[PDB]
Amino acid sequence: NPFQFYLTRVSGVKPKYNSGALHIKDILSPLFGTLVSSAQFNYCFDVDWLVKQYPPEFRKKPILLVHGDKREAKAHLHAQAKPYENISLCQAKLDIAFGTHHTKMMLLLYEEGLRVVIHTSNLIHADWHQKTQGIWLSPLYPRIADGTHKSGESPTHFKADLISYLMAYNAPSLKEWIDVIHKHDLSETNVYLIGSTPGRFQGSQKDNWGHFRLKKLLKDHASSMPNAESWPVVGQFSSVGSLGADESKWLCSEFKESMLTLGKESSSVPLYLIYPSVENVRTSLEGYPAGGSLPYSIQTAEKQNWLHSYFHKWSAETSGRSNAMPHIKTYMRPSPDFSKIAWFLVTSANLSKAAWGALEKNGTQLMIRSYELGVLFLPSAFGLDSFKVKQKFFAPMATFPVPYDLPPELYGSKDRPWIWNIPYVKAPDTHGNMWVP
Ligand SMILES: Cc1ccc(C(=O)O)c(C(=O)O)c1
Repeated sequence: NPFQFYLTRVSGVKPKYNSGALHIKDILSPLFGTLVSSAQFNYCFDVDWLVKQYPPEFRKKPILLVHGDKREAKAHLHAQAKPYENISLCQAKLDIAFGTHHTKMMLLLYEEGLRVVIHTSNLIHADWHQKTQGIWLSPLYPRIADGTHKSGESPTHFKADLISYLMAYNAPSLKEWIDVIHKHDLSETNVYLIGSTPGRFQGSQKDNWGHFRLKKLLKDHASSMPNAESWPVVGQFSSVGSLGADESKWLCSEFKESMLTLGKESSSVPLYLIYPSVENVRTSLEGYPAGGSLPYSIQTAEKQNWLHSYFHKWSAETSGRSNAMPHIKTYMRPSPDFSKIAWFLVTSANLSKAAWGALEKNGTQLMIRSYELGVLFLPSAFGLDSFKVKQKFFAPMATFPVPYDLPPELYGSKDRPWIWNIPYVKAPDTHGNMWVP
């Protein structure tokens, strides 16, 4: 395949559904490279568990943990890392309130080159056990020979864009990784980087991040087709923020507007949002505890009941993962019959203004609260006009492996979105348990 898009291994499904899936131990294996140093960007870490995922021969190499924790939470992370003298920490600044360091990325420096992994999983056992998660693996990037002056840049601008993303941290430990990236040849990269970083961006800087970055890439590197108004937008996520009193406040006015962009010329487009129902969670491999990783609060949900008419069940027969609750986040643009897609994005970004950005000051300023990162697959970057949808995820390689079922199925009249902080006590889950948060 050209795409290098993988799901994580799921315990408790038949082995055919893990054929070609990746566990964290596979990513860190000596088969992927002879590790010299690594950086782990994430939200949540179990350091004892993380260190055991590295092969023993690599377990003492330097590891940088890039996190967003403050106050008592920051102290706990430092206490976790203290027994491991090779572990350094970088606290990403979060100077806008209610922001999160949500980016999930590995930088892996080898004797043979450099690899970048952009994925969706926290660095805890539960996130790699029975969930649907997504991974993009970069090629092995060779070092540019000293004395040679080359850009090492790809047609998607990935090298400069990744450096720009890291520069926004203003962190000395990350300037070291910027210098590593500068020394490597990333020209084989066929995906576009879509990041979010905290700030208030005006003028052209608006196009650097969040949903305006997606809009700019779709304008410059995708083309509109006849009947484009008939091509739906699909968003699929594990958390929902406060979107406003109706769809015109943000969802259908600016978020959907960016996602429906195609080409440079200047809405009826259907919007499908995929988010687990209570029933999906109750009968999952984990049962109700899967809902601990599906944060949608009752306080937020009750403000926006209009939103739930957009909601569609989680179903993933194609990858054997209907019962592996999603922590992956994906966005894509299928054709009216769902047989082709105009693009596909895997990202950390949930359905949230904090992640994607919200316009302020009469539309002159894009405000983002959080760090997010994803990769965008555009047909043009592969010499194609569209991607065919892979019929069965694990069975021409111009076919993109969409990990869940199409078309998405609307919630039934008695279905409700999973809301994590209310009790579910009238029907036991897979393990015979009730949920009382
Ligand atoms: C509210 C929140 C906080 C952290 C995460 C995460 O990094 O897992 C999530 C998620 O992605 O569901 C959601």
